[PDB]
Amino acid sequence: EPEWTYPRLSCPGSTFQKALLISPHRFGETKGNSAPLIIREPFIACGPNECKHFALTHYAAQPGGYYNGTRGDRNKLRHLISVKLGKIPTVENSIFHMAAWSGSACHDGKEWTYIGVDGPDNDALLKVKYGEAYTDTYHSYANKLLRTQESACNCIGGNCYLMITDGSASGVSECRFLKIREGRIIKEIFPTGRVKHTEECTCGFASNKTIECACRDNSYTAKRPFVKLNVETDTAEIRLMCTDTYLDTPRPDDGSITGPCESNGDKGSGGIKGGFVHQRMESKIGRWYSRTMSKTERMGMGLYVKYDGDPWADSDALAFSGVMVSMKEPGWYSFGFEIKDKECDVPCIGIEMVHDGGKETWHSAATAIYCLMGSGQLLWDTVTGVDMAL
Amino acid sequence: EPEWTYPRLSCPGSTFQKALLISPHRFGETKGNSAPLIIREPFIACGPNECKHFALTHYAAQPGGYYNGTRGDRNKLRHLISVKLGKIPTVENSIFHMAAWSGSACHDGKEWTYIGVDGPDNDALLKVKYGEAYTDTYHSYANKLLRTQESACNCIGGNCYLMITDGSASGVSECRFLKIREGRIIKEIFPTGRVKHTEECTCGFASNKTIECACRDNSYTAKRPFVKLNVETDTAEIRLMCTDTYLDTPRPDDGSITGPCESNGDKGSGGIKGGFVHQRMESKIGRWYSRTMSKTERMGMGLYVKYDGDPWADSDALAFSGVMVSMKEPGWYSFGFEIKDKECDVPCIGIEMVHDGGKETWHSAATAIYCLMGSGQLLWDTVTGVDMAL
Amino acid sequence: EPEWTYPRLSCPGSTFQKALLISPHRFGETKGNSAPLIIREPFIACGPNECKHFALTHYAAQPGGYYNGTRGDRNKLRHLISVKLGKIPTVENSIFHMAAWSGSACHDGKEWTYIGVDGPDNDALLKVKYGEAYTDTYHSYANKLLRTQESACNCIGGNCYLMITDGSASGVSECRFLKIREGRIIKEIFPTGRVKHTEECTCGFASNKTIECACRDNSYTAKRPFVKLNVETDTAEIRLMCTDTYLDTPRPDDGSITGPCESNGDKGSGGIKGGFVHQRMESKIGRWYSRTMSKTERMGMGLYVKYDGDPWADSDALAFSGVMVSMKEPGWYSFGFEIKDKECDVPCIGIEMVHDGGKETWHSAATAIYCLMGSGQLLWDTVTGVDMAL
Amino acid sequence: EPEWTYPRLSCPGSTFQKALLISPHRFGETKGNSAPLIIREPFIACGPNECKHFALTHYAAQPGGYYNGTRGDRNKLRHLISVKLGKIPTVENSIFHMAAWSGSACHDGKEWTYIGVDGPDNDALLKVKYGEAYTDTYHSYANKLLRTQESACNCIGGNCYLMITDGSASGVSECRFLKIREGRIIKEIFPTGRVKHTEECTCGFASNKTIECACRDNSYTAKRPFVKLNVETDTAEIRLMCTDTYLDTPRPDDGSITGPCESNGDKGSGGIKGGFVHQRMESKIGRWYSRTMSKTERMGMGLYVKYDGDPWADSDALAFSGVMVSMKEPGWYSFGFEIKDKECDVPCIGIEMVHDGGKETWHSAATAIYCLMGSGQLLWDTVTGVDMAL
Ligand SMILES: *[C@@H]1O[C@H](CO)[C@@H](O[C@@H]2O[C@H](CO)[C@@H](O)[C@H](O)[C@H]2NC(C)=O)[C@H](O)[C@H]1NC(C)=O
Ligand SMILES: *[C@@H]1O[C@H](CO)[C@@H](O[C@@H]2O[C@H](CO)[C@@H](O)[C@H](O)[C@H]2NC(C)=O)[C@H](O)[C@H]1NC(C)=O
Ligand SMILES: *[C@@H]1O[C@H](CO)[C@@H](O[C@@H]2O[C@H](CO)[C@@H](O)[C@H](O)[C@H]2NC(C)=O)[C@H](O)[C@H]1NC(C)=O
Ligand SMILES: *[C@@H]1O[C@H](CO)[C@@H](O[C@@H]2O[C@H](CO)[C@@H](O)[C@H](O)[C@H]2NC(C)=O)[C@H](O)[C@H]1NC(C)=O
Ligand SMILES: *[C@@H]1O[C@H](CO)[C@@H](O)[C@H](O)[C@H]1NC(C)=O
Ligand SMILES: *[C@@H]1O[C@H](CO)[C@@H](O)[C@H](O)[C@H]1NC(C)=O
Ligand SMILES: *[C@H]1O[C@H](CO)[C@@H](O)[C@H](O)[C@H]1NC(C)=O
Ligand SMILES: *[C@H]1O[C@H](CO)[C@@H](O)[C@H](O)[C@H]1NC(C)=O
Ligand SMILES: [Ca+2]
Ligand SMILES: [Ca+2]
Ligand SMILES: [Ca+2]
Ligand SMILES: [Ca+2]
Repeated sequence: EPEWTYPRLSCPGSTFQKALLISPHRFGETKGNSAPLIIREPFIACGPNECKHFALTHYAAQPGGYYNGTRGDRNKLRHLISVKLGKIPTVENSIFHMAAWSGSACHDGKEWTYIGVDGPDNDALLKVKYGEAYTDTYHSYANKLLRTQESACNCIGGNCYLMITDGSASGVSECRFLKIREGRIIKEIFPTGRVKHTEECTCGFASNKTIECACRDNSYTAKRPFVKLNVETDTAEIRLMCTDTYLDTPRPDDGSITGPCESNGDKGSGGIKGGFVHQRMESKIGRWYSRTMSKTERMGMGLYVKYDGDPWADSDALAFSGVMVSMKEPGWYSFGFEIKDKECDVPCIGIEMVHDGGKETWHSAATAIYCLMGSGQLLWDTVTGVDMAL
Repeated sequence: EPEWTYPRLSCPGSTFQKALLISPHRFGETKGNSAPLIIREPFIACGPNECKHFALTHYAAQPGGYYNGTRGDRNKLRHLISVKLGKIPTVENSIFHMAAWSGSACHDGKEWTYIGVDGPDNDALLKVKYGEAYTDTYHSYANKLLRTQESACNCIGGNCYLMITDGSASGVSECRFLKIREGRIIKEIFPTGRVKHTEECTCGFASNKTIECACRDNSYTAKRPFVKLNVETDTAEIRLMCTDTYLDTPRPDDGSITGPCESNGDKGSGGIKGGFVHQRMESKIGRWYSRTMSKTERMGMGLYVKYDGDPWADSDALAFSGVMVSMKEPGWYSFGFEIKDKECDVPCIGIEMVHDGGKETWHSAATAIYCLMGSGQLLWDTVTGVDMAL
Repeated sequence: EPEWTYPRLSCPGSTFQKALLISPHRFGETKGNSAPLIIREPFIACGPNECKHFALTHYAAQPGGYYNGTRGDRNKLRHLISVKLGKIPTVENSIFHMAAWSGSACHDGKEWTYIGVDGPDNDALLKVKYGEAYTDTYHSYANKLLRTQESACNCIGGNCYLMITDGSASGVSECRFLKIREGRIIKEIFPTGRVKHTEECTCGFASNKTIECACRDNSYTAKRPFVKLNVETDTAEIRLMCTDTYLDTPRPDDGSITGPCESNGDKGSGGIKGGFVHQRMESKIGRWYSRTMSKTERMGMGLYVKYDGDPWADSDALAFSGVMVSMKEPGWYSFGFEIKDKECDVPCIGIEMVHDGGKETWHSAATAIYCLMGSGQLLWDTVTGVDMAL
Repeated sequence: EPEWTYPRLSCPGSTFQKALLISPHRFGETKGNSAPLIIREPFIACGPNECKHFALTHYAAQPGGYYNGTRGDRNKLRHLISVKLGKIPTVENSIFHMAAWSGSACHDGKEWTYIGVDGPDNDALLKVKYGEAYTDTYHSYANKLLRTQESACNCIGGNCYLMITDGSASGVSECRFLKIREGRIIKEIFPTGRVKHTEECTCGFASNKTIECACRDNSYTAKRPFVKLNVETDTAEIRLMCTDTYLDTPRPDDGSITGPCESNGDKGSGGIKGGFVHQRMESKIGRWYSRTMSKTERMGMGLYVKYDGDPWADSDALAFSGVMVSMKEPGWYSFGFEIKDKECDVPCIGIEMVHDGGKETWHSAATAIYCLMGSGQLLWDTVTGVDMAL
């Protein structure tokens, strides 16, 4: 007491449903009296007792006078913040963890590990925090743009596993994994296989033995690089997802990429972080994923699922499981996370819904949550409700 | 450590008194600096250590720019929120539990169960949350409009009981009860008797054996359907309240519905959720109710009591027990709840006091609280103090 | 664990010093973004682990549109609120305990007892709350204006003692004391002696055997009625303070009231709640008191002290101990309270500094605190810093 | 349960890195809805479970109407406030500890000791608070201007050590040390050596036996007086730092003060509080310092380190260890502090970054934090991001 946490069997269920919308800019009107933080790249991570809603803030509020620059990704002001999930992340509700323009976090059963990358592009620095204490750092190994998941890391028996990558956004970016224990990096993991470009991995436990991630290739393909990480041997291998249902944005028509599973295909350049989460059952594994409704634009978000098989080798289309966000609403980064029920884990997907009015106004996001619950089919979609002119 | 909660004997007392007003829009002036949430359908539920003040928000604040739509009931933005009772439910104080346009919640002695219905009208979805975890769902069975109590559910020995209903607002709505244990629906209960139309049940423990509810018939009668639910056999029966003191709004004159207790009578169309709470004594049960002072309008709120007898068979008027809200002030939904003292339970009735300026402006509500305390007669009424023009 | 608290010997020291200013209207400008609550009658009460700053709010903020009425004492909106001492009592920081236009509170070692009087003037009602639960009430016994201390009640071995009074503001008001245990009134105490008019008692422990109070006579004298309450026999006696240093406002010149100690003297009509607190030493008792610098107006506040003797019988002038508030700053109600150090009690006096611009604007107060600390003499005075035009 | 705290070996690491910015005035726009407090002289102190971010407020917010006076140092409104480190210090987040225009604070492993000086210049008063209780005071001994550290005090085994000083800002200010146990001054320590002028000491543990301080001489020299305080014998000695790298501002060129280590040299008038913190290793001690990048202005802040030797006798330059704040940004007071990891201590330096637009506008500050973490070289600087016109 407290004990290390481990992945458990998932809670019973067979469909996702609309759970919760965090839409702080519903309160950002000039007529209003609130101060929602301007953010992007939200994610959620849960421990034994609570869930935290994290994001990267531009250290500015709406309404405010610092909108200029909020459409960019990196600067000296960007910070990793969080609130307890369900609270509106305002100036006062939020806590500022560390300076960061790329982030992650995960609870190991005893304490929170927070991860923030900042610094100049060519020599950025990953900083590790354990509770209140800054405990370790890790250096840029390709001197291009060291960065991390923008979603939860994953802990088992006190060992927290984290994806990082470094390299050109439009070229080679070979990722690695760090094994972090009580805030200190105790092992590096160098993946083999199809390693050309892997970033913004969304990772979870397929079992006590294996972590899988669905990631983004920003240069070469609209198929998602798919990591299989063995946590017993601390080794990782990556291959493209073979599914005809290409999960990236942009992407070509489903199934249109000819040749073997590793064929890159058309419209590979560009990308989006994608949602992915495991439903671990006694004798099968459900893999849930999300992608935009639009093939080319960050609009809408659909849910998909496949049980079992080998994602590296199966071209089978994923089963379309419902519209979480209609194509009329923005659908940007998405991520997986799991909530800890008393005796089982509940898989969820979160969706960043960015308010984009161009660089001439503020630029921020709402966060929508869908979770496995009950049976049947997914019933309702999510709108942000935000009018950017107000 | 902790243990399951059970209803106890009520604390001594023989009259209700004005306890507390939560009037958030006292701070919603355009000249002000506050952000009260636009809400309706408030209710309260307490556990061993705290009381939570719940409501359904339209995800908008006053002052703000999203007033349009706030007089409606169902949309994709409504959420179940809560604060600790005594705190002003603002943007920042509140926590958002889940997407919902109909709600309930209750503590079982160990944890909170949160209940929220959303989805499309003809295929709505009840969602169950236990602590942070989404644990179960229940589907529309009439495919008309699945909905729930808008007040506390009732747990005993870990089993929480909840009214749901489904059907046309102007036709048949046959309710059901769900037995829910640690977030999971473990039994469905199909009531017998007068089941024609039952919705918005206000329920509480008459004893360790019986839950009773005072509900709303929105189409056929101004008498309230009265549920008796046997918690040992998990069976329920419903009959109209026979009291001449009809508790719904609108309603005809007291005693004017002639014939046997089950006669429906006139002005049965329409209705209102009604307050109801038990005073449990050693060999005597007090039943306390509230109804608007106006027969046709949602204005005022009066308190009533009757001891013992059979509400199904007794035509005698309930005893008038004080003006909680004068006819000059709004009196909308009302509900019962119990606060846990060290060794006994304190029964209370809460009153939604809606600020209604029609659809061209904001639409929200204050909450007044009356509790059993001391002896004598109820001494003072409650006003919201809100000028909607400000 | 936890244990009942008892008064202990005071911490070492021989002078008071400026400790803390709570001045919420420093943040109430129309140019600002805060919401301090409009309040009056502040007081402080401490338990084993924290101090709470209480006050009676008009349920309105500055800036705001409900200034009209905030110069009055009683209405249906007035509420007892509190924050942890050191926090600014704004809309969001404060917690609303109960409806009340007269108040008190005290911790008994295990739990908080909150006291609120509301209702119509001729039949007001004292309500008792223990933790979150409403537990008891007490009725108007003179049907004129039931009211209470506007400062902390006093608990010993679980027994909490409270002054109340009832009667005309300009006539007879015979006070009583209630003995309250775990939120329920278990004994009434009817004082003997000079009982004509006693209100707004400021009470504390002279020892484990005796509570003393310095109170206000609003009709007959500028001497303060002085209560001696024996907590072992639950009996109380009241006599006027004999000191030439008349502690009320208005008052005549010091020492100018001729005749025996009970002589009423000139300028008896009108009054002000006064500060009073005990310094309990091994073999002597220090009584600390406060009164306005002005003889006739609520301006300034000076500190006074006398060790030992019989306040009923000693005409000796109190030793003037320093200016806490200069005569250029407002000085309204004042009160005593004690902070619990690890092994000893620290005596303090708090001062209500009202911002009074007349009934045509807002009307509220800052709170200044002085405490026994170290030796020597009192060094610095307190200003509110507030410009009422902003 | 809990036990007294002691300094431990420092966590491993060999460079500082940018950790966290607290820039409250990023939200202080007139177009905004926030209320950052106007503050100066921030510092940080951590205990076993949390770090507190302290400052001295002028009891005014931005935006607000009390800017006039905020560029001054001493008045009757200044207060020591704090938030949990990571929270934005606003009107509502902050807590007000006591009236003070000079401050300090530290945790002893069981409880917080708060230190605040106020009163008139020629008769100021140091006040000690332990938890909620005011426990002790210490009087002006030179009757010129009693003042204290503006940074954390240092506790070991329950004994907390604190620098105080008193004297003319432009003449002799002979400091003293107070030994404080559970809020009470149990010993005075009179330093020997070069005691001419010592103020604003930044102190920390070199070991279980020795506290060291880097201080400010405001009249005679740009070398920092360096205190060595033996905590076992309770004796202290002071000598100028001999390093060519003069740490004060203003200062002449490095190494340009000729003669023996004790030579005062030129441009000694004026000064600035300087950062200083220990890296304790098994057989090696790291001393980390900060000084402005400008020789004459409060602009920029650079980090420096030197291992071992005797700071009193060593003229060798400290090693430059990175630009924490470039010369383009304000660099005012700086201070050291330590965060408690599970088993080791993390040394940090904080930097006050003042927003100075002169006396015709508001005057306040951000706080930048750098901590020991990882290896390599310090990688990124800090900006406030504040446009004072907004
Ligand atoms: C992963 O391993 C953990 C630890 O072995 C498994 O958790 C245990 O499950 C058993 C049976 O359910 C319990 O009796 C233990 O108390 C659990 N250990 C704990 C809580 O620390 C977990 O089930 C495994 N995950 C799987 C099999 O998916
Ligand atoms: C309902 O049943 C519960 C459980 O049997 C009763 O609670 C017990 O009350 C007795 C004293 O009356 C206590 O000594 C027990 O410790 C209680 N048990 C629990 C589990 O709380 C409860 O009193 C019953 N309620 C009514 C109204 O009779
Ligand atoms: C009032 O009575 C209480 C209870 O008898 C006294 O508190 C005790 O003091 C002794 C000696 O200081 C301790 O050993 C006990 O533990 C205390 N009892 C507690 C803490 O419950 C208290 O000193 C008395 N007040 C006086 C004498 O002024
Ligand atoms: C200063 O002294 C304390 C107390 O002796 C040291 O703390 C102990 O450290 C050992 C291991 O190094 C632990 O096993 C003990 O439990 C610790 N005791 C306490 C009371 O904390 C501390 O290490 C010393 N600091 C330095 C820098 O040597
Ligand atoms: C508010 O929204 C509704 C959509 O149902 C629309 O019909 C109505 O015109 C809107 N009101 C205004 C003022 O635009
Ligand atoms: C601010 O206050 C000072 C008092 O020291 C006064 O001299 C000055 O004129 C004031 N400024 C304004 C703009 O009134
Ligand atoms: C910010 O926007 C302004 C307005 O066009 C532009 O002039 C300026 O160059 C921009 N600066 C940055 C850093 O984006
Ligand atoms: C409030 O003030 C207005 C303005 O003079 C006055 O007309 C009205 O009678 C007042 N009402 C109350 C209740 O004080
Ligand atoms: Ca791509
Ligand atoms: Ca009806
Ligand atoms: Ca008088
Ligand atoms: Ca100098």
